[PDB]
Amino acid sequence: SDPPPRDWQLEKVVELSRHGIRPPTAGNREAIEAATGRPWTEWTTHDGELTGHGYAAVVNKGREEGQHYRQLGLLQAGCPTAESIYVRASPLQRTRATAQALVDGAFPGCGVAIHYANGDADPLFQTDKFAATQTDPARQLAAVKEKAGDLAQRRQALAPTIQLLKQAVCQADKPCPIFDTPWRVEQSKSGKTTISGLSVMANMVETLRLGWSENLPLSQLAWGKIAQASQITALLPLLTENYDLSNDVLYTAQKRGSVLLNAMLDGVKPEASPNVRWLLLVAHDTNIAMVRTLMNFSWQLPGYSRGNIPPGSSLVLERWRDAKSGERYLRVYFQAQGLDDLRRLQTPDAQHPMLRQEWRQPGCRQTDVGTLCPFQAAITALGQRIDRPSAPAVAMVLPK
Amino acid sequence: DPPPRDWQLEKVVELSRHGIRPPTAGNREAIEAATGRPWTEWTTHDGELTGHGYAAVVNKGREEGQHYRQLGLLQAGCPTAESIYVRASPLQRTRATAQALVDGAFPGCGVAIHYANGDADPLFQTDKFAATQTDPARQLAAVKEKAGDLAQRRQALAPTIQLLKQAVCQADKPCPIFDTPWRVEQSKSGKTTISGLSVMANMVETLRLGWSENLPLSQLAWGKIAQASQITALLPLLTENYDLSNDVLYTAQKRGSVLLNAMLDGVKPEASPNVRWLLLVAHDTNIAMVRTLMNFSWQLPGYSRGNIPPGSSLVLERWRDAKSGERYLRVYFQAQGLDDLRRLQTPDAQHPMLRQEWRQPGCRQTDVGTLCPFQAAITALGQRIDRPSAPAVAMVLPK
Amino acid sequence: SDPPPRDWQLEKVVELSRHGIRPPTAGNREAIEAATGRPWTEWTTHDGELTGHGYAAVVNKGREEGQHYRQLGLLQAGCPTAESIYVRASPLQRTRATAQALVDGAFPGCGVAIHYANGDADPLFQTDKFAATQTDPARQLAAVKEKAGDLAQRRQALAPTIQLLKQAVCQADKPCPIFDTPWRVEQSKSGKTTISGLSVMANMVETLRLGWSENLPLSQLAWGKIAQASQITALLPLLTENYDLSNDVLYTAQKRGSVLLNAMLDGVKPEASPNVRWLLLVAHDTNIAMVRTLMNFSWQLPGYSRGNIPPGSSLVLERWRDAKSGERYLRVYFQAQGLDDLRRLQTPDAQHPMLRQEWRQPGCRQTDVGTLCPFQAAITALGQRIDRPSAPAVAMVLPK
Amino acid sequence: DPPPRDWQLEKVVELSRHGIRPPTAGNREAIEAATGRPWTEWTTHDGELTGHGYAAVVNKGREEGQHYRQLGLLQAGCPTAESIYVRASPLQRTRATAQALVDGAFPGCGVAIHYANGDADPLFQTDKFAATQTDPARQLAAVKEKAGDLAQRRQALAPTIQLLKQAVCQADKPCPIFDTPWRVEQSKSGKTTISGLSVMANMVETLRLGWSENLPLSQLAWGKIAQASQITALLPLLTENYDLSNDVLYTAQKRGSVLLNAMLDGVKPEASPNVRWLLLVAHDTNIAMVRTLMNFSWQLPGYSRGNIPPGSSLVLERWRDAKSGERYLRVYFQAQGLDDLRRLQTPDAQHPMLRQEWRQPGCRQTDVGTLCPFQAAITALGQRIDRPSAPAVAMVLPK
Ligand SMILES: [Mg+2]
Ligand code: NA
Ligand code: NA
Ligand code: NA
Ligand code: NA
Ligand code: NA
Repeated sequence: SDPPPRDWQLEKVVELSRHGIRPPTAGNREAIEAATGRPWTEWTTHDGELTGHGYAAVVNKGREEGQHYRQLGLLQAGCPTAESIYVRASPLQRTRATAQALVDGAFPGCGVAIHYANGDADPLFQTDKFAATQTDPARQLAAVKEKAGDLAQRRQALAPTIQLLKQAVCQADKPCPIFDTPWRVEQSKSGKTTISGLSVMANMVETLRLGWSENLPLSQLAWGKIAQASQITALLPLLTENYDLSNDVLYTAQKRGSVLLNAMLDGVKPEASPNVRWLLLVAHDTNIAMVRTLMNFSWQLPGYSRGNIPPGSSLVLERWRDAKSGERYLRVYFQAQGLDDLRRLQTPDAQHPMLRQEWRQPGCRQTDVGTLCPFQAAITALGQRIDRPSAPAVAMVLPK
Repeated sequence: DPPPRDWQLEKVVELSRHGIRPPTAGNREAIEAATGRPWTEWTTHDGELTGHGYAAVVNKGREEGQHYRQLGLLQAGCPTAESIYVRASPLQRTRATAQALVDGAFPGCGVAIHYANGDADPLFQTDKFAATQTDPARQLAAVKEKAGDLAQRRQALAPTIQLLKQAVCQADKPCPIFDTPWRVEQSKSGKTTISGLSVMANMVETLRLGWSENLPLSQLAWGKIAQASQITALLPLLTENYDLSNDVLYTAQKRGSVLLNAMLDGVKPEASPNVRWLLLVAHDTNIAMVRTLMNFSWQLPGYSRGNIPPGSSLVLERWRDAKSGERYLRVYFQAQGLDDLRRLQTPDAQHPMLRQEWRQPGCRQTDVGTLCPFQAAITALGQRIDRPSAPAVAMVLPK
Repeated sequence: SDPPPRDWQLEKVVELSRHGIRPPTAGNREAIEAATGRPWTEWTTHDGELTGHGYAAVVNKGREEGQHYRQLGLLQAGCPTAESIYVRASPLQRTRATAQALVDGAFPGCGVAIHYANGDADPLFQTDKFAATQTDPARQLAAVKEKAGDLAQRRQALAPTIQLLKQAVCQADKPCPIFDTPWRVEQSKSGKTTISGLSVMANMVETLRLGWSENLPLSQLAWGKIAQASQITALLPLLTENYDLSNDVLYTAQKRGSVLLNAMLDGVKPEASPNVRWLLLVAHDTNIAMVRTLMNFSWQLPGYSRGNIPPGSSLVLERWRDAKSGERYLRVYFQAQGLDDLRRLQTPDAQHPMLRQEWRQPGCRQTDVGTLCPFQAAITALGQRIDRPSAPAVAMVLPK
Repeated sequence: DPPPRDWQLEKVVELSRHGIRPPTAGNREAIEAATGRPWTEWTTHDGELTGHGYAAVVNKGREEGQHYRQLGLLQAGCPTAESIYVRASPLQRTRATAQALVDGAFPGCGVAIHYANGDADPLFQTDKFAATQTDPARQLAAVKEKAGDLAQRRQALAPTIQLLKQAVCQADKPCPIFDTPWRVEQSKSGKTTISGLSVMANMVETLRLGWSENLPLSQLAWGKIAQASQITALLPLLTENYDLSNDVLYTAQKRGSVLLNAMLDGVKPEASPNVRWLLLVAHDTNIAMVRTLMNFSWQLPGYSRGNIPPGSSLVLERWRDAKSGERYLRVYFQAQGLDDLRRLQTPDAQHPMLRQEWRQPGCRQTDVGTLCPFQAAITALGQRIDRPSAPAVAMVLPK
């Protein structure tokens, strides 16, 4: 490495990470097995929990990240103190274990603890469980229908991708129910709004992507039908489509993601509590999608479709200072590993770097540390779509 | 006086312990009763392979794959059916460890592992098969005979017991286990244990595993243990318990002969399956019985005599000198150190695996390690095998 | 450690180190053996070369120093580049080997090279070998006599210390010539000005101090007569006195030290060549004494007399920046290890820290990183006594 | 089946190599002639102990002192006349290494070392004493007999020779040594060498020492060598040369018997001097002859068979079980790894010394290592000693 930058100084990191690789959730399994009329692989990890390979991949990212932040002088050599980091994970096993993996890698052998809510609902993450942040089913129905438009036309436009999925998952000369169902907007008794057909197809594509990333034997991924990363990439358009029509619907993102984006923007400002160098939040792709929608931030990384959120990927806000003037800037980016890098447990070292895309707007400047945006203007732009009634203050430090 | 050599590695037979787990459900009940307090609940289910445990096993498997490619045992790239066969005990923790090993050794290659359909593999769960079960009266006598004066044994380990008590007992509260005399105990199903000692051994294994896991110190032993040397100081209790259980010769003969026999058969030419690397993944109890039958033990840095760390393994290597055509066996045990496990250090050139080799007269020092004339080595290693307890198994399972 | 400072940023280090522990020089030995009428211990190291124990002690300081500068974010993690450091050593073996020891410690296993002049004279260090920087014997005679004043009175005032030295080094009922010689100003045929009696006594005290620091057996240090560090400390007043009347004479320091102080002050300024994070110069106590005299900087560290310069000790200038404004400051200090720490090869970790004294003047402020002085005013004050004709520009990067 | 034990370490006898040196003057002449080019001039005089070498030895001695205090062999604080006696070969490099060891082991204690007044110590410079010199005709025959077909030996090491040539030869220039057939050569004073091989061995030792020294890569092998594995790959040439010189049994018997005899006598009770630790500091040639008489060799991570790194040592430990009163011998060789030396890594719990133990039938694994019944061990270790070449020496020198 070259010596660390002096003219630019990193002050604060706020990071929102997805959990690492998991098998399908119990609900996902029910759906995909019904959709294809056959059982899918049972993994060595319990459905919905972080797999060992998932933990290992997250450690690899955390290790390179900790080295990077020591190199830049944000963190101390050796083990951290309370001033170094605060980790808040969604209370699910998969997110707690992912949070452990990140600090396990970033601070080798340091026994760094994580924090999570006592109950099974954290108001930053399980926003459908709190009055201020719940959607109204009637509004969500309208919103999804408005964005979806002609669903027959969307289904026809995805026909080639649907065909690739069918080839991978359907048994020769057997019923494959899901490919016969027309795409329509449906609501559950709890008022969750999904698209018939597409939503379960999206569950299938995520499961295949996760199985690829896991390094499952090919015989156990899609019955030997998928053998290269490009074949996963070709399926991802269905997942993007489902996201466009669920988590990335503005109404839904405003109701269910405003509290988290608000917490993140406040967290990157000076005078944040807790007073730490790195605030690390670990949650779900749902949360990341809603936040990036409110940010109006879109990405497309090599080997992935638009907006894809891989396991152990993260959205980062960094506050930087021009040391020649004290003027503050924000850097905003999304990072992930590629499909084969995850499968191979490749460390994201200098030669196989993380995939990354930075947000920008007029007035941002390209520096040796990344794209830096005047701080207040960046905060204002990123926060425009926040629904204030849906963004109550949350104490970041869990009482614990 | 070594002759001209052209060393070629022909076959590896490896018996690995599973990686790091939290206490088993049974362990937890015993240790929580023994100390009168709850112990940390890990993010991994009791008895399963932890994420950190998986990561540490990947690291070992990655360097091992590189090594055996460098030696020409394994071809470049992904393996074939002739490269490797992996058989794991059917428990989640052993299945998951088997996966981690080939995940590291053959990056991104989707290498499968194999395990029994039921809850019992006749190589590993040997107490579930008549031919390989101990007789209760014979086992009781063997354990009594080896234990001798247990009051003296307990008094001899007093400093170690005190260190354990300091770590796990609450000030000004009862701590039941430390008040129990050590006595032989035998269950209705025939399992012989030592009262006091055996539960203390469970406690020490739990603390060693929690250290190796990189648990926060507050959740390891309530902040009382902060360095690896404090774990090392407790391990004599684990060695003592092993001496009086898995390492009792009679027990090892009944419950371990089938596995050692299978390993010695696997390392000979014409083995089924025909693979360059036979990888077996099981439990410390299995390794302990096997090494006892071999009359082989070890002492590695930071560990007590015969300690079997998570992800450690016993290895048999068959070597040929391509010039003379003579064949040799190399036998060793390998593990990572305490801090290396805690830190997820990959075992590279600067941080090598800890290793000790077996030898007997006739063995020679070579550029590839201690190599022993093959026939004499297999014969010597099999001398303690109890023939009626060694039925031949099919190594390749159904699928 | 706590996280590195953000409001204060270290930009540049310029360091002038003494060589590490050596046996007496060949000249020293001749003098001290004549002075006491007996042979002194022959060390395992050649006279005047860096001892192995000396190298080890210097490595210990370099190792903690490299860790410190990575912690503060001046240096990169891992091995350095050309931008990290430039090391220029006096061409003597003792100074080359000391320079190697410092980077050996600071950058473990990195094979960092050092630089030194092809000949046996470097114009920053062997200043008596270059026309612009040589003293005139007639002026030096006047200068030493002026400062020395009544030498009989100085000798009488040091009588208790002289007695302690006699006790350590003189044989019972044998001639010890040096203690009979009156103190007078003398000049050699080359025009070097020394004080008779005192100068050789100072040679003796340095040799004893170095033998203590070396961990020589007590039987080989002063024939068993010195057994604790306090006994070395008690002798050091003679060394301070000799320094006051040689290297610390203003005239001499101006002629022979201006070129080096000038190079050092220019080196800590922005726009210095070479463009490096750390300029490390390795030379002799003579050079350090002249420089601190020109700086008007005096120190007294625990266990040492005023101005003492221990083996492997150094004078440091650091340029710091207030990251809230870009305003620049200078920190100036002298550092060493204590006598027992050197003898024991103690690493100067957090629990046995380097002994240090900082320079200051009105306007300096105490910060969490040390005493910081407004940069231009500090440069001006430190440079007041430079004799400009004696301070020619020197290319810092050796052609080489 | 171990009995109750209370292990007490009673005596250590240690034979250490000197630490890192540059090439000797003689080495430099040979290697510069062999490659037709000047080699780096170090800041240390040819053949002397380097500053880095001193520092690395201090590190080892520091951890060793701590260890032997922890075991109760050495009292707390500074030693007494009964704690240690240090005898070094009279060369600067060995005297300086002896100092470094006690400098580390007993911080700030002014511990003295001892050496012969002349240029020859009868334990170490054995060729300078009639009883312990080889006969020229017998030595020539022994070396010829072991060497056999040297053309085959040279052809067998061709890949290694090529790696050396790539590191040290200038492109498009003559490199004399690589064009010489390997032949037995005997000087007028009786010294037997192998043409080609012996100078290549000098080159490999120089490169290994330069690596260990932390020389800039540009000054090591003109930038051609950048990692430890490249040094490891060259070491077979050093092993080959040792096999045909210091490790020839006849040679070792004549020139090594006096030293092994003194070591075995020193490790027995009632030794003179009465000290807890007898420390001898000499040369790789001495260690090689001693281990050959012991029929003991090793292979440590990153090193070829029997390699003797700078600051490495052979150790004999006499242990007593305080319960039974039985006595045991433990025998091992220890060294630091290549990167550890280069980096001046202290050998702490996380970076332990590399070690291999000797054993024979009857030895047992214990909590303090491989321990061998004392009388049987000393007898077995002394079996190859040539009695006429083993006069008794006074261990304590005049001063
Ligand atoms: Mg290390
Ligand atoms: Na840093
Ligand atoms: Na689209
Ligand atoms: Na659990
Ligand atoms: Na004075
Ligand atoms: Na030299």
